[PDB]
Amino acid sequence: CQDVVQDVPNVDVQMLELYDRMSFKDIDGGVWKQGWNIKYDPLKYNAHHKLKVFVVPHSHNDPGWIQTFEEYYQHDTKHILSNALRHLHDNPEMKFIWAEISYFARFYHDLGENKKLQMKSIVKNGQLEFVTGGWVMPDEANSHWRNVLLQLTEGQTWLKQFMNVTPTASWAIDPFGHSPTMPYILQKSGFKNMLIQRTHYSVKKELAQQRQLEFLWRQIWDNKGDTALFTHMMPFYSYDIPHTCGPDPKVCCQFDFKRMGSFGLSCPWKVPPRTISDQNVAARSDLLVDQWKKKAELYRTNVLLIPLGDDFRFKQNTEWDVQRVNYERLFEHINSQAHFNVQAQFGTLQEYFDAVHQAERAGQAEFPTLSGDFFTYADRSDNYWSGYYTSRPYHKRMDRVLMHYVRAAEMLSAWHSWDGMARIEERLEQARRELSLFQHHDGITGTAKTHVVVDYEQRMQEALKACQMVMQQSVYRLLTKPSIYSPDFSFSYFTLDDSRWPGSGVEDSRTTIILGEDILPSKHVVMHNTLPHWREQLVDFYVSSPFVSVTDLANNPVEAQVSPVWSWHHDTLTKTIHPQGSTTKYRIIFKARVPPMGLATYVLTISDSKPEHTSYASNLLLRKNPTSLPLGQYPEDVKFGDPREISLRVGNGPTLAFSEQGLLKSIQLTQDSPHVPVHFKFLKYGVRSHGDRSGAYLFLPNGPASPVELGQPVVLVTKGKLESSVSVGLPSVVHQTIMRGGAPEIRNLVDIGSLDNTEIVMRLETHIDSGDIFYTDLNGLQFIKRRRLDKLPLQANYYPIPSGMFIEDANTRLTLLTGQPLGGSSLASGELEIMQDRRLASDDERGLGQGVLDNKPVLHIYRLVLEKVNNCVRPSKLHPAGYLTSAAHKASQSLLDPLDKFIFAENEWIGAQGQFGGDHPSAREDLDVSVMRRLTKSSAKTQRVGYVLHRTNLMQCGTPEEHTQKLDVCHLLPNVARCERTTLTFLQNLEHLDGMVAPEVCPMETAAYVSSHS
Ligand SMILES: [O-]S([O-])([O-])O[C@@H](CO)[C@H](O)C[S@+]1C[C@@H](O)[C@H](O)[C@H]1CO
Ligand SMILES: *[C@@H]1O[C@H](CO)[C@@H](O)[C@H](O)[C@H]1NC(C)=O
Ligand SMILES: [Zn+2]
Repeated sequence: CQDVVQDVPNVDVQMLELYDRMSFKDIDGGVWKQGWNIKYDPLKYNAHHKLKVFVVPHSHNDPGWIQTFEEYYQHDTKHILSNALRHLHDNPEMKFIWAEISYFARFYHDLGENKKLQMKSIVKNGQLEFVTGGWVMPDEANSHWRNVLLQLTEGQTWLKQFMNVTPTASWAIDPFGHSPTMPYILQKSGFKNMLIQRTHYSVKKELAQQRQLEFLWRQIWDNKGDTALFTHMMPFYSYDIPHTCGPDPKVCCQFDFKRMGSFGLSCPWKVPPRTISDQNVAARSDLLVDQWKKKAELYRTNVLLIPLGDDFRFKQNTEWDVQRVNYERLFEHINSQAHFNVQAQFGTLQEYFDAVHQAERAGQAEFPTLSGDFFTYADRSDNYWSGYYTSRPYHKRMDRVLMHYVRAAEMLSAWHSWDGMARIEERLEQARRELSLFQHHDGITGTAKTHVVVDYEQRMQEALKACQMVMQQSVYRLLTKPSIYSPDFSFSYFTLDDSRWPGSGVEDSRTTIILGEDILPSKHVVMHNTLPHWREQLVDFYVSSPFVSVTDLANNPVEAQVSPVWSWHHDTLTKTIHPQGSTTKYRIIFKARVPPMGLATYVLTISDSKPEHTSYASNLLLRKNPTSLPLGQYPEDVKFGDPREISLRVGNGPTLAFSEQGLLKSIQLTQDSPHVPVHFKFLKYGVRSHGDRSGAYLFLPNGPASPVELGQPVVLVTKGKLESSVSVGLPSVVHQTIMRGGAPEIRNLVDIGSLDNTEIVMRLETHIDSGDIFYTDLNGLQFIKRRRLDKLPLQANYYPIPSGMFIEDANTRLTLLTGQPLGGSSLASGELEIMQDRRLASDDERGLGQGVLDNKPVLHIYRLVLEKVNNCVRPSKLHPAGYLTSAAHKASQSLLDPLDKFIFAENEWIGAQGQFGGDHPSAREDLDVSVMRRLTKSSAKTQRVGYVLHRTNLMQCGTPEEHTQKLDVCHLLPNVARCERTTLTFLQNLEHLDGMVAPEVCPMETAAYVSSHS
């Protein structure tokens, strides 16, 4: 295994180092506004060395943006695909590339058999070529790598089954900045090449000057280069025709033949295209070839890529004709005029890359190596696209909830083969496709119109219901004696209980377990643990009495804590935000211990008085002018006091101190240690009153944030043996710090209300001497070093926080893990900050045509880990990566993949068993079974199950290793007949494994395996 910590890779271009050296000046470059006047030597190409030009027709089809997926399909995409089929069928030399398989599958399934056969023929013959082949072209900033892989697999599995092709070239022309997680996944999925477009204009200028727009993109920790993927970065401001033929858009616009008038389009540079004729073709070719030769100067081979397309293009038959015929007249002239020394033709993306590599193998070019990312993007001036790291945060959080539900449903149902009548494959395909759709770069990014966001939300709600159905049917089968198991596949044997989604204060969605002497004495509950190691976690349920005790199925008592159910209300009469307690529902909390990838059953029983093994939390309301808070049968009366500082400690965990406003002020790790200053603060950013306005995409603050005025907020303190917490009702946020014995959990119920042109940020202030360095993750896969640059504006220093961020000095680190992707930064030494929500009245001029005024309450979740790191073996000062500690990684897993909780719905569960998975190996803590998916339906004689195994890399800080068993996923199911290592999409077998054993993977590596069973 390569060492991912101690060896700094030697690359030609390292983006953090490049950023430190670049000046980012926004100077007027002439017709190429963000470049320079390109010069070329006419003698470079000649009879023996021609410029080969591939014009690649394309149509960018967003799966929802300004219209829903179905609206665009009916109004635009079905016509584009129908006319592409007709035009390509009738014109053998014409080509076209297609990226979004969600639309292609929606079209293909509605085609009659004759047309399906025609479509297969134009794909098999190379006229229509799929690029990437994912369900969507995903966002790369907020998306979790697991979902990037899910959507890639959904599209490529469809293509392999119906079109018999698997793309090896990727096309990503629209995500708003680019992540190295893409080449990581693509290279492990059989890809050989990829293309990107939206990178900072200063980066395009810098790389173009050095002819470094094509590079071998490797991961930041990869010393050897085995992760490298050839990448082509486009050079110009857009993927539209005016910015793809060459440097001067006023010229290139004249070669978009859809802009002459009858189509409702024109050239903003005020010179229109003119139909090519024998009388103007020589002058028109002179102009076009000059643009091509200038673009070719920015690259190293004699093969040039000229994309020809835009949003929802190639819709009308007349458009296909006007583009094709005019370009064919130009090719016939150009290719017959020896003085140009050019051979131009329509081509596909793969044809371009194959020709580039032929040139490379002939020794005509060598390419530079590069590591790093391409965030934060700016397309012009100071317009940095860091707003979408937070926009529509409710749906960003929903993404992570559904991510976990899809994994748990696929894993729980994989253990058995299911009859078709159970509809398991049907529900899982629906859930995978809705979650995959939301990965679109106008989905999770929060950049779609309001009614489109509603459509994505409704699709994800249906997907969550599908996952619940599959999970509860699977639990009933896994934990019932087989000769008693009697399923009705439409029945709800269990209901899921989720304490953090939608969340208290967001939706009253949780069911209360109703117990009573005259109705039902007890109730079975079951926890599922999707992670491959034994895990304990506190779990809570609502119950109708405070006198409840817990037992396991061997009837052993389990220690439990009962607390009240508190709900916060913005009281419009008293004008205060304060909590109300229930006098008939209570929370019972206990530690569940669950096997690796397994299940554990417990029983909740009512008694007429306080049970021996259940304790009750005390509650203290700190506020001036208190009023009583009765809690029914709850045995401890609520206490009151004026606001004051308070300190709490659960178990042997840290001691946390809080200000009189209910906000953390310090953390003391052990009995003797210092109370380390760590303070939470909420602030607000505004919008500029002149100049460019923030919107869904852009963050354009009117200066540093201002503190939210807190008034004298009401603070609720709950102190229990198993769980304690401090909650405070602040303007727009009920902020809660929860302690269970380790790093605290933070929950914010964020309701920005009607505060227009406001972005609410949560900041942590410490005295850690971090300087200008901080770390943020990329897609939940890796942590990258960031350097705050005071030569760039505030919004350029914001980065995506898809799952966590940290600051550190020689001795101390503070890590904030998140349960949802949000934007954040470290704007000063010792600080971390993360945006909670943003409400913006204005459109930001990127085509959305609206502000962001559809905010709704969202419950954000976090874990806050303060640690000593002076003993940790960390990368050297020049290494571009960082790595979590064991505690921080476990805290992130507690947010993203918590235990699932199931409540038995009927009165009696006949044949119930106490546990499933007790014999499953408990793997080392850095290893995860990211995906477990049965790949065959029940009629297949040879069943196949796919696994994606990922090992992260955790710092070595002095804790002895201990235990753990080797995990061989190929032997998790019985009767294994074969084990194969495959691409990550499961579509190609790469290695037949000796002894049917699937080896574990190295740190930072991900592998896929398929076991076959007879
Ligand atoms: O013409 S528009 O639609 O206003 O904007 C463009 C060219 O002007 C963009 O390239 C359309 S892209 C399409 C959509 O996926 C992105 O949200 C948009 C960000 O701007
Ligand atoms: C699928 O494509 C392969 C080549 O990639 C070809 O040999 C095969 O016949 C095609 N159809 C089948 C058999 O699946
Ligand atoms: Zn797009």
